[PDB]
Amino acid sequence: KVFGRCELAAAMKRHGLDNYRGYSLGNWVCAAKFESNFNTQATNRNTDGSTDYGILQINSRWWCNDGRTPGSRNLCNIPCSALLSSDITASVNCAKKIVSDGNGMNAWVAWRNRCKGTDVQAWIRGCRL
Ligand SMILES: [Cl-]
Ligand SMILES: [Cl-]
Ligand code: NA
Ligand code: NA
Repeated sequence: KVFGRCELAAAMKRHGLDNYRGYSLGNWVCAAKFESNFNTQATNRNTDGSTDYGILQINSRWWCNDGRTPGSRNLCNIPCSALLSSDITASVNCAKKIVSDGNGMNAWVAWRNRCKGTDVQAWIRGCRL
């Protein structure tokens, strides 16, 4: 599924991401825009052989099992394919674990380079939340 900006904001809000670990909603929307262009089916392969999955581009080196990333962990305890669902629950629940791991949203390189230090509230302006 390709979400609209406000539709995604609402879904993330219902799933408890608004101010989760002090990151306001616009941060999560901004990260999703630049990671996946709001497409839940996005995948991208990394040089190390790991793959990033879903709206928030969660990596198979640490967080999910795809059966093809040798020596990897599965800290969210989920198949990576679950991250591609139109239902964002699994992505959101895993993202809460990642953002809690010490580095905050800096775990998402697109957030650090494209969102951090910008007016992120612009990403939810106009939305009915
Ligand atoms: Cl694997
Ligand atoms: Cl980037
Ligand atoms: Na994801
Ligand atoms: Na893995």
